[PDB]
Amino acid sequence: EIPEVLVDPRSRRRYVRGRFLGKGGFAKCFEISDADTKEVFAGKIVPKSLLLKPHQREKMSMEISIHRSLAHQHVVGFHGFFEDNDFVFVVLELCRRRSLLELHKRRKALTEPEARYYLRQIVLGCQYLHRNRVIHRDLKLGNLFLNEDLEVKIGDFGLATKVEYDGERKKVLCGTPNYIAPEVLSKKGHSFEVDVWSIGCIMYTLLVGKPPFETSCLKETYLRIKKNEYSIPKHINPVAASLIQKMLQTDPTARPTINELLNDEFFTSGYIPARLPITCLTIPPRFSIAPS
Ligand SMILES: C=CCn1c(=O)c2cnc(Nc3ccc(N4CCN(C)CC4)cc3)nc2n1-c1cccc(C(C)(C)O)n1
Ligand SMILES: [Zn+2]
Repeated sequence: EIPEVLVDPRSRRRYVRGRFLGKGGFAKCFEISDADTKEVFAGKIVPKSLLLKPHQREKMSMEISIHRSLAHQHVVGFHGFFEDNDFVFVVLELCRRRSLLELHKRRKALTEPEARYYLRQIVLGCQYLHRNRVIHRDLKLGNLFLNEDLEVKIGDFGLATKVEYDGERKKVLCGTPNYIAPEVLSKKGHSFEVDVWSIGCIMYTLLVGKPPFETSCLKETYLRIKKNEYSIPKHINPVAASLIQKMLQTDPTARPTINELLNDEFFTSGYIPARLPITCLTIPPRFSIAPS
């Protein structure tokens, strides 16, 4: 049973357990608030009872050690971690506007400048991660959180990995990513190109309003990722569709690096709003010059 109040004995801090946010893996997420500073955060509470096997305990440590080394405007802030007899608690930045998945749920297909707006911040954050030699490996709508200003914050570093040397090919991804890259499925080894693939899939879902490889059978969805079986609707811009085609290639050595993306015609030749109206959560924005 999760405690009503959580206390860290090294930093001397008390966080009051509040609203249930979401359930991921073993973890339960609750909005927690510091007794003294009156600051609210997102709290990831994992039960030790489900961390008895050292393999699962090591995963949690790897996830924390990776997340704590990350400081960026487009990454979910890390404020700490602590533990007790039965639980592991992680203290992270709380984004009150939830995640792009909620936005996708209500809004489905988004306007082209809205996608250009978010994709820029998803890339900027991922650029930071790749500069620090971190592969997220599970980039999806549900872990791209939005703060009050609707700026993207990447979170959920459970499937993340640090690249220890030049040209390293990770042979094992223990876990199941949402936008799983073909090299993961075919077990040929993988590197940074798996994140560009996820970004390509995310781009498709924001512009089209459904995932590129969604089938009833997830195993038949995997067959499609392998065969490169997708079709971009013809109502989608030929510049945006050309970027999706670049990012969704079975050959990882052919996908643009996280650094070349902001320099694609899709970004450089299109309107990228400086900020989005909070109405865009509910209503599609028109982006007009003046109001009649
Ligand atoms: C702490 C675990 C990972 N995580 C974060 O780092 C994070 C940061 N901000 C947020 N914000 C947030 C706020 C509210 C809500 N909900 C409000 C209640 N609704 C019923 C559903 C949506 C939702 C989010 N939420 C955050 N996280 C979060 C919270 C719930 C579920 C999940 C997943 C599904 C990725 O495990 N992640
Ligand atoms: Zn394993």
